[PDB]
Amino acid sequence: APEYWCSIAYFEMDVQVGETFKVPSSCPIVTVDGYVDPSGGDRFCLGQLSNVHRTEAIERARLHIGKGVQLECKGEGDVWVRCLSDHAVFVQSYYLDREAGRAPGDAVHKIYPSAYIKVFDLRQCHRQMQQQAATAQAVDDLRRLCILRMSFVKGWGPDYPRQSIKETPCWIEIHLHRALQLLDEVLHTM
Amino acid sequence: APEYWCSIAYFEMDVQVGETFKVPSSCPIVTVDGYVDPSGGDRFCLGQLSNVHRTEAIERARLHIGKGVQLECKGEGDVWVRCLSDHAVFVQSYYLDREAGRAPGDAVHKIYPSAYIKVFDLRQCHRQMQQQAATAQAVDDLRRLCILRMSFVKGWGPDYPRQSIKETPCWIEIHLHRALQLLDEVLHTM
Amino acid sequence: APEYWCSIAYFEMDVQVGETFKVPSSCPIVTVDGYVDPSGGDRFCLGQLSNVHRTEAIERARLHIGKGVQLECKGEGDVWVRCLSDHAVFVQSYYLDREAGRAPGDAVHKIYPSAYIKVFDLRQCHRQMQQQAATAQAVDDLRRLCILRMSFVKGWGPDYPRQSIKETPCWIEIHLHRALQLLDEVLHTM
Repeated sequence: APEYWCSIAYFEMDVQVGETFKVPSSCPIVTVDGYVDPSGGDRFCLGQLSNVHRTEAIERARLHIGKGVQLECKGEGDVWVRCLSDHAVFVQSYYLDREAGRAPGDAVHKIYPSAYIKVFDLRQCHRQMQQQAATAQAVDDLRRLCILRMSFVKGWGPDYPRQSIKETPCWIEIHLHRALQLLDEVLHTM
Repeated sequence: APEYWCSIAYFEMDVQVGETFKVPSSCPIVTVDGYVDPSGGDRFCLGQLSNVHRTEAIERARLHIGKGVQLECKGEGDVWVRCLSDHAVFVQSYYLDREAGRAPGDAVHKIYPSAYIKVFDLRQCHRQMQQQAATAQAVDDLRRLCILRMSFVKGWGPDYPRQSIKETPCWIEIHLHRALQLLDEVLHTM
Repeated sequence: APEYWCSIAYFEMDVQVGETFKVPSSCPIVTVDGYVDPSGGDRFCLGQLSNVHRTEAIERARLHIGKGVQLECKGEGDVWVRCLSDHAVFVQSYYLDREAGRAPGDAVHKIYPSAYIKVFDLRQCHRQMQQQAATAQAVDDLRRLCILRMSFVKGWGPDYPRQSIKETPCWIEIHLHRALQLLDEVLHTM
């Protein structure tokens, strides 16, 4: 159904750097690292990208993204993250929120090196959007359910010196295409 | 001749949001709405796009783009707009300027809900660019003749609190490819 | 090996304008000019691009890019520049630095009208990255070796009123794909 199972935008603080990477449905697994190969098919390298506003602090952090992470889509649209770098990663995920009994969105999840964790569930997502839309009928919030965000080196949130992800030196925002298609359908039945 | 009959860039105030959408010549009609399907072929959805600088005022306005508009290319490059939302749209068009006896560029045209209006004429455009180039010979101005701009919710101009389109919360700039090809030819005969 | 032998980003001061142009390996020669054809395959036109932050000074300079330059890839990845405009061009190239006995990066090279000069050598590049990486083992610097930058009208550097290229009204940054692939390999053997 989707041409690309996802599209990824990389940011350094509140600036988007480089262009959006679109992962074909033919690449179930995509790696995002600090390397430099621009060929980009099933691997999105952040090391060769320029940013005229880059600071030494951002360059310092980019040094630590190393092997980065692998994003894997299982089935129609279930998503898993595998932390390949030797530095912990920080993920914003509604699925992980629920699985931690944390209030929706009110949590940043630290994924340790070598960790292979599931970060999104399609069906759960579909159920939640229908219920959430239905309750609304009795889109900016609903779309966030189909998006994952990940900071590569600095954690953000309450117990950190950083209030928001846009305050981290290097992060990505992942748009789940199949999830968004379902949301589009839902929105039309409203 | 053109691969894409047009390319569209969406803005929120003076910031371009999302990437440029390119409409294949195979899609004579393209819809631009406030929905969220990212599949984008003959439909450019603005609802799923993020903007780290977005304000509540911009989110309020995006709420009103709804079904948006349809841009249709008739023949080689004649363009028509159909207002699908239940909110009026505001178009900058040299063709509409001439048809309103308004000074070139000195007008913003309000297109009401359900309205199906012609906003660009290829041949007129071709005639005007030749005459205008010829007079110049006796490119920033000439290219504007091949561009349409449209604000989705707020009108701008003299009788409005907004001086320019870049002051509106959500708008698009449409580049007419065939028109630009003709302009390129003209410029080489100068 | 590479799908695109290079990708080019255009800037006006410190703002990237338009999207990145990707040159297929099928187009050994690509022309970058001040014209307006958006078809862009083996020719990247800067004249039809908009920039809401553009100043009259930038428009004045864009007026002088005219026929611009041709970038040619000879063999696997040797690069030559041909100055087609009647205005001199200003290139940042490590290859040209070495050939001028200038300290790496500490030079801006003026290429005069009609000049057809070689600005990059693949093998030299490969040798330098290996040596440079090896010395480091005893990536932001290494990647610059695979990048060419060119200001179209204003020269920058010590003997000019402009300290950096991001201070020029119109310039491009060219990423050499094959060179970057070699660098990626090198980095993995570290």
